[PDB]
Formats: sequence, C-alpha cells, structure tokens
Amino acid sequence: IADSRLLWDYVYQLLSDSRYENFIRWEDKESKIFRIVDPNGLARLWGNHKNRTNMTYEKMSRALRYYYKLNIIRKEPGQRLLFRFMKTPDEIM
DNA sequence: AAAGCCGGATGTGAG
DNA sequence: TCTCACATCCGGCTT
Repeated sequence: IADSRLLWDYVYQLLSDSRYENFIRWEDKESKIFRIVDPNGLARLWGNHKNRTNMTYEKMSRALRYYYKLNIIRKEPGQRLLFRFMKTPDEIM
C-alpha cells in the first residue's frame, strides 16, 4: 500500500485490504471486477497517497481512462462505477 | 436539467 | 532528453 506509486497498483492494494471496502470493493474477485463505492473518497486517498493537493474523482477518472487503450483496466459498459482489471500486477509490469 | 462518462490537448515532474 | 504516468482542463456525448 505505502510502497505503491502507480494508480493501478494503489487501487489493487486497497482492493486487497478489507479496511477500505467502503471506498472500493470487489464484485467478482476471480474476474477482477471491482466497484468504486465512494468516488470522492477514493480520490481523496489517491491524492493523499501521492502527497498531492485538490485531487478529485474527475481527474482520477481520467487516469483510469488512460488505462483503457493500454488494456490495463476497462470500464464495464452500462454499469456505474464498475471496472475490470484486464491484467494481473505481473502482466502489467 | 444536470450530473456521469468520454477522449483530446497540454502541463508536469520524476526518471 | 524524450518518455512515462498521470495531472489539469475542457467540450462533446450519454445517462
């Protein structure tokens, strides 16, 4: 968690700690489908994790959208705040 | 309406 | 350096 520096890694570690389920949680752990339960809250954690000021979900969602073309994380269509990891942490590296 | 999601255009700071 | 990995902003589309 603390050693993490990329957004996909930080999101993955929060999804591994049950103390953060009210921010972000698995909906299908095997398929690596997760839901962002608190968009504004998760953005606050991401900004604090990067020692940054004024991090918002609008800006953080843009970073997730860059993962679309890179085949790292894809958004489940038609659903709200439902995303899917396309690669394991090893496949991304 | 108004908020959620999209990708373009550019900035930025670390490596 | 350029590249990388977002960060910042925004108009257009969608819900």
